[PDB]
Amino acid sequence: KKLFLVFWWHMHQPLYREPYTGEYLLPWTFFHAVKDYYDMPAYLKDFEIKLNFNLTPVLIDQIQEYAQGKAKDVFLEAIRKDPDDLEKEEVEKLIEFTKLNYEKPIYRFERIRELMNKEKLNREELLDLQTLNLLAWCGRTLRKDLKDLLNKGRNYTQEEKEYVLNKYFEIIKKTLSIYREIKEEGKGSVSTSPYYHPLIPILLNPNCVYETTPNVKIPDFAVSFREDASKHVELAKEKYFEIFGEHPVYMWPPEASVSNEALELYYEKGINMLATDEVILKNSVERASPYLRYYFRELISVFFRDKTLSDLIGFSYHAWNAEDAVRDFIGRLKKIHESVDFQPVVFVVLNGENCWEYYEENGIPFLEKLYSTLEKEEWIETLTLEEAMRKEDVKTEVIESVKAGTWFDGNFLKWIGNKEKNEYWKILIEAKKKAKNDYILVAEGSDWFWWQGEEKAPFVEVFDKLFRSFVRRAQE
Ligand SMILES: OC[C@H]1O[C@H](O[C@H]2[C@H](O)[C@@H](O)[C@@H](O[C@H]3[C@H](O)[C@@H](O)[C@@H](OC[C@H]4O[C@H](O[C@H]5[C@H](O)[C@@H](O)[C@@H](O)O[C@@H]5CO)[C@H](O)[C@@H](O)[C@@H]4O)O[C@@H]3CO)O[C@@H]2CO)[C@H](O)[C@@H](O)[C@@H]1O
Repeated sequence: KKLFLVFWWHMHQPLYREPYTGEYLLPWTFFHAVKDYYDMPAYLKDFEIKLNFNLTPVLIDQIQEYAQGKAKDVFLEAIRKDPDDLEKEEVEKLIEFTKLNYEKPIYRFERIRELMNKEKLNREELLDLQTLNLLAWCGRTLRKDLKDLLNKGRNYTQEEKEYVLNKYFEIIKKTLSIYREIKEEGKGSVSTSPYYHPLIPILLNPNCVYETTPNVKIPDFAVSFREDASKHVELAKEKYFEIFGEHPVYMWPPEASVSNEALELYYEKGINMLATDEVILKNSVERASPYLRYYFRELISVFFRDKTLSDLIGFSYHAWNAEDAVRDFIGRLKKIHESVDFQPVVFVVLNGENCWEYYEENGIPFLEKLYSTLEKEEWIETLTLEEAMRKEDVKTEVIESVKAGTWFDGNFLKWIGNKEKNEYWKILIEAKKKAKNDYILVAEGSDWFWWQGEEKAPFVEVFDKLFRSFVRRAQE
């Protein structure tokens, strides 16, 4: 009797490319490409397990632009320059970026602490600040190759910084090829999402928010977004086909977001399986075991992720010693294995790039220990999405209706339903009436609404500038 374990690592960035200048206004796609997007599939070269990945089309576009040398990334330009050529504004931006990342374990360099404690920085100090900001985002592969430069910790020269940059761009240029390779070798399945990561259930039917939050106020949806919902899915299928040569049959719904209407749309678009969150199952049925394959109206297969396990990795284990965290995770799988007489399917689904910056050494000791341990436990079989979809010796159940929601508490409150988020929707609704190009689709991405109307939010003004620039461009 096996336990079937399915990892599905979701990779996404909103479009940081300002449409009028072409400038990438934040470096997050670059930094997660060099830290996570190559290295997460690359674990499959060293560990004999299956791991699955979701890549959004808008992320793929940006990886392609960086790989082609075409991305004009304003923060990265300030890193590359000789410090003697740095603008006053660029020095301020380098300092602020460091301050915002300062407490993350991947920034634990003694030299960064000294530099931040200085009033004015000379050329040699700025070179270290530039290069250490680069090296903080070093991924597993290059932590081996650049080991000696990493152990320097200070006193970096322009030549050394340029060397690091060249190795980083080499990783980016190989990234889409590693996803093709692990897919063709059967080491994992690759899925995609509707193109700009929108909330499909809201685009199809804004009133579905009232299934979980009846007291919420929403704007007047005086225009239909239903055909845009279809476009996001269709364009995503075409982009995936561009990269991999086949149409996708698995999709990750952005924010785990499903509704009866959304599931019908994914079925109509030829999607054979998706996953969503355990809270949706709990809201939709009484007997909510997430260890079964579900069939929605015999049209599409649905798995519900194990929320506990997914959130342990995504939010809890950064605060743990790595061996203890692996012991805890394996112990939880053992208890699931002992708790049922059938073979349970255990979906672990979360973002593949967001939690690691908070782990010691970018979570590399944790993942290496976790993957090494899993590959030797003969009662665990990790599966591709294709294998999870086909497995005959699992329990199944038919489901006829779901209550619409997301993996955020089963509801949509992170993107709609307060004064400030509703103004964004009102802006989008009015722009849609006058839209003349697909930049309206860019503005439908979930990220813009995530950041709106939130205190904290690092670089909130940049996301607001991007959203409103896409809204403006869509009407020209
Ligand atoms: O400067 C701002 C900000 O920018 C950059 O962050 C990027 C991310 O790197 C990028 O991935 C993208 O983030 C979006 C995710 O792609 C999207 O999936 C969603 O992820 C949020 C988390 O969702 C789940 O967590 C849920 C819990 O499970 C549940 O308990 C409850 O807590 O709710 C959570 C959902 O809200 C996944 O489990 C978890 O792993 C995900 O992390 O939304 C993201 C935001 O739209 O885009 C952002 C920028 O928009 C930069 O990389 C980051 O450090 C920086 O602060």
